[PDB]
Amino acid sequence: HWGYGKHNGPEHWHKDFPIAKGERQSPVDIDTHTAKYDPSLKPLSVSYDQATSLRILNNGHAFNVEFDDSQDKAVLKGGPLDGTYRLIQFHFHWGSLDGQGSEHTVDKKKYAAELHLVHWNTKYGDFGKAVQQPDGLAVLGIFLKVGSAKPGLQKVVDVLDSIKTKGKSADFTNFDPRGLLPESLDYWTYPGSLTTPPLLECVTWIVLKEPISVSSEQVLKFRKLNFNGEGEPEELMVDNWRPAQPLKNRQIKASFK
Ligand SMILES: Cc1c(F)c(F)c(S(N)(=O)=O)c(F)c1F
Ligand SMILES: Cc1c(F)c(F)c(S(N)(=O)=O)c(F)c1F
Ligand SMILES: OC[C@H]1O[C@@H](O)[C@H](O)[C@@H](O)[C@@H]1O
Ligand SMILES: OC[C@H]1O[C@H](O)[C@H](O)[C@@H](O)[C@@H]1O
Ligand SMILES: [Zn+2]
Repeated sequence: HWGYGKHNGPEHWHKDFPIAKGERQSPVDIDTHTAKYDPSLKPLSVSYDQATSLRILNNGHAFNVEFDDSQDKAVLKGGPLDGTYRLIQFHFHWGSLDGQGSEHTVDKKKYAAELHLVHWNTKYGDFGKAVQQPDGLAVLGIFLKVGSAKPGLQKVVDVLDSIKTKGKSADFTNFDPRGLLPESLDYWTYPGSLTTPPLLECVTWIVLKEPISVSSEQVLKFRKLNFNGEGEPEELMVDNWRPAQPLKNRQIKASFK
């Protein structure tokens, strides 16, 4: 199966997922000087007050915190979005060292990690139908830099020892994803894709400008996870990021003047 190593990583994915070389791939470098303020963007609304987290899963690529998306409990609206997008899961991408790990870059600068809150457009009824649509998904991306600890991340950090290997899961109820946001909702937006196989071109990306700060100890615990299953030789789960892809016929728009 696909992964992030030399023999199954991003440079190999196109052989089984030809859209990897498509017209709308993610991530991209965000050139902050070329990005243009867009007055047509509406105010962004992140409404997570009623979110219901359920479970945390090591899927052999990253870990996903899953939400009850059987109703509009936690939604993203506004900004570039037409309609309501329901939160289904979040996960991260991170590096083996603090100088890399993010998928998007900002004027080519790589952050230590990147958080993705994944939402699907409710007009399509289920995530599976949504990923057959050009506007099926919205991913809210948040950069992580290493500095002071992020208190709202610590519950995630502390459960990782129980999901060390691929296929392990644990209860993860009553987690509030609002604690993972920065203060400002200033953002850049562009049309793109999943950054993992199957690389489907369904995503409106909304990437926040303000990083969150996490401590070195927090990110070091991400790096103790394993790509491998239980019993198998240890392969540390690090560098699970795809590099920036060609911008092609796209423009990045900014929410801020
Ligand atoms: C043995 C092997 C590969 F060489 C490979 F390139 C990929 S791919 N294109 O998905 O990255 C695989 F899934 C795989 F199992
Ligand atoms: C199922 C799934 C992923 F595994 C994933 F990694 C992403 S990503 N990195 O583009 O945020 C998604 F949007 C997504 F829907
Ligand atoms: O033709 C002018 C238009 O060009 C487009 O590429 C830009 O996105 C618009 O902001 C601009 O008004
Ligand atoms: O909120 C996520 C999780 O945080 C801590 O692990 C709590 O002990 C647990 O009860 C909860 O599910
Ligand atoms: Zn992701």
